[PDB]
Amino acid sequence: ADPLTPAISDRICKHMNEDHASAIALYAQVFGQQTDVTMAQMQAIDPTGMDLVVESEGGSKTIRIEFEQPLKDSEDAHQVLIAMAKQARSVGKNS
Amino acid sequence: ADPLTPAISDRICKHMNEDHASAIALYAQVFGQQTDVTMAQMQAIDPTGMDLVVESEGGSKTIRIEFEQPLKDSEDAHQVLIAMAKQARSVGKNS
Ligand code: HEM
Repeated sequence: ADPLTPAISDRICKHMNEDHASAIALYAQVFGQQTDVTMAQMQAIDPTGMDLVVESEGGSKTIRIEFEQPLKDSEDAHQVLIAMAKQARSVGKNS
Repeated sequence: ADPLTPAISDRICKHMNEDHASAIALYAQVFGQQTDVTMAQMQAIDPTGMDLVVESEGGSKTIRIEFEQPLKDSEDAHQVLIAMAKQARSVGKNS
């Protein structure tokens, strides 16, 4: 796969924001430890983490989630976004 | 997104077979109604369905799963592959 350039990041974030916004809000809630998330957007994803813009009652906040293991290409990014969505759905059941 | 040409199909199937083989076996079990699936591969995906090659004890069999609604582009393909994986994991619990 292609390495995680800012160009590739932009395209990943664009597609997540348009077609996977529910998953991003799950990331913000479970991995970002944010309580009453209204919506969340991905601003960037890079080898070591992702930057989320998170909306709630108190307005907007930017947070960073750091990955346990650095991403080496867009396939690593795919696998982590899949795994994080599954893990967040499991955790979000119990609050 | 790009329309579902055989070229795009080839690339989707290639990536599913290399990085999502577990999901394909779930498709074969739940949507293909195949019992003791050893492994499954995607041979083609087109606007109306997907062709799976499915290995079991009795050897190899090709099956077709037809989509309720035809796919119009690669994003539709993405959404159906995601949904089918989630649905198969739910069903596969109860046998
Ligand atoms: C050849 C291209 C692609 C294929 C074949 C593909 C296939 C899949 C499959 C099978 C899943 C379900 C995984 C599972 O539940 O086991 C999935 C999930 C996902 N993919 Fe892709 N994908 C592709 C490209 C992309 C791209 C370009 C992005 C983002 C920029 C992306 C983002 C995601 C996300 C976020 C999920 C999880 C969605 C959710 O949990 O609701 N995928 N993909």
